[PDB]
Amino acid sequence: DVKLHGSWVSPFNYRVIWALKLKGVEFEHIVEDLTNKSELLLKYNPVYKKIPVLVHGGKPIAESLVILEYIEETWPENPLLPTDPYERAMARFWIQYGATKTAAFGALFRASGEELEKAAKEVVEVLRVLEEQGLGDKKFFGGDSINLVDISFGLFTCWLEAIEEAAGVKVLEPSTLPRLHAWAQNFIEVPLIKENIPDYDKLLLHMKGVREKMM
Amino acid sequence: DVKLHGSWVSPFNYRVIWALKLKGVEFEHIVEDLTNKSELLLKYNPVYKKIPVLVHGGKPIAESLVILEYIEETWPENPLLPTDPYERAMARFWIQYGATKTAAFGALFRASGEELEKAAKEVVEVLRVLEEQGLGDKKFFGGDSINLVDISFGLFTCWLEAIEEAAGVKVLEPSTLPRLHAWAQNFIEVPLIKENIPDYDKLLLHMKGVREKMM
Ligand SMILES: [NH3+][C@@H](CCC(=O)N[C@@H](CSCC(=O)c1ccc(-c2ccccc2)cc1)C(=O)NCC(=O)O)C(=O)O
Ligand SMILES: [NH3+][C@@H](CCC(=O)N[C@@H](CSCC(=O)c1ccc(-c2ccccc2)cc1)C(=O)NCC(=O)O)C(=O)O
Repeated sequence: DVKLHGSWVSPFNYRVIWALKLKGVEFEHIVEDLTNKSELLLKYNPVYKKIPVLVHGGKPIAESLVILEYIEETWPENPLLPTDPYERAMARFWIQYGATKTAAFGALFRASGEELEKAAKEVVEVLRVLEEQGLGDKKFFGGDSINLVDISFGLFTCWLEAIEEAAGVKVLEPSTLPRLHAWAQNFIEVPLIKENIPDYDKLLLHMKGVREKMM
Repeated sequence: DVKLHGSWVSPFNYRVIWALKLKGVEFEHIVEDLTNKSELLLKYNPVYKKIPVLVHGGKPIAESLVILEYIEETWPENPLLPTDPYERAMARFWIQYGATKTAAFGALFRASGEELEKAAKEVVEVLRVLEEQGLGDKKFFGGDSINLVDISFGLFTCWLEAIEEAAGVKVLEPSTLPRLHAWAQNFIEVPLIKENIPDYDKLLLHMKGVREKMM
């Protein structure tokens, strides 16, 4: 009844896996080879031709953020968004902030030496705004347990760690971002996340290859 | 109780005016001078320092798309989104598509001659995807009346007309985009929109100035 066209390394696909597992929704995972996209992927997502794509009752939903809100509305038990409209607006605001700022991380795989240090400091400032104004003193973006905002920021955990190792730069460190670094550790320790993350060695190999391609 | 920090020309501010007027919500409009931003604007929107900003009960909500969803959740009567989760996901999908593709219009105020023709054809293709896959044969993106998707695309009416005149290029024409061109005319004729749009001559003057700045 539920199919997920995805991948073993995409952080965007993992957002959907986490949301489905938090809802207890059974699904079939269909791994796509992006160098030879299936006929179903091209039919289901003609606008972007990207994964993930959720297919529910044969109807497709593309774009991880759109999929996450569809899951929250379709399986409302175990809520992943607050009930209060102002708190829901703040959650959407921070999700949107992450979506817009994800592009700033691209420079980490394009710049060298004294230019790469500049890109890293700019990414630290993006994360500092998120830490100070978004997370604050809460354990998670969702308070005492993870919500759609934590899920949307999950790419800043093992994927960002792999990016830092591939590029030879440090961004999310405890001295510079104490609360965000503690959050990243707490997020990765949540059993649902711990049991559903790519193997670090395989993820690092993938990131080194993406960096090689972008020079 | 409701304040809107805005402007007389911003299409993003007009999205919020339309949503508030469709809900029958009384509000005070506070026009911001972006060359000398008020202390309230900087306090209410420290992340982006942009308008619009809605202030409801003294609590601020920045980003037009976030504001629109807050208005829909706070004043649920006269709904501006469908009830079905799949239809709601499609609405969010197209709103997101417009938000990402709005950047492609920037090239219309940066390119010249045989390069500007290329930027215009790329923008026509963005609109053709929206027309074929989003609007289809419906009168409005919301069916028989306007919804948040029509509101999000309202910038493709008089603002885009002004951009076409300022740059000397044609993008949204009836021969090339028959259904989208009919939609744009129908949208502008909705009494709520007709009574709440900037004066075209003033909007054109503003667009000519933005183009002069971007060369
Ligand atoms: N907006 C879409 C994006 C999906 C997408 O790009 N899908 C790719 C495959 S996944 C991309 C990925 O491997 C990747 C990995 C890590 C990051 C990352 C991590 C941390 C910090 C910053 C960046 C970002 C992206 C695709 O189908 N591609 C189609 C094709 O290329 O043919 C969504 O939200 O679903
Ligand atoms: N993501 C924000 C954007 C808001 C924004 O950019 N605000 C500007 C003022 S408005 C921008 C505008 O005048 C404008 C006009 C027309 C278009 C347009 C029209 C049609 C087709 C394509 C593009 C796009 C933008 C600001 O505060 N600026 C802060 C500052 O510059 O100091 C939102 O959705 O609220």
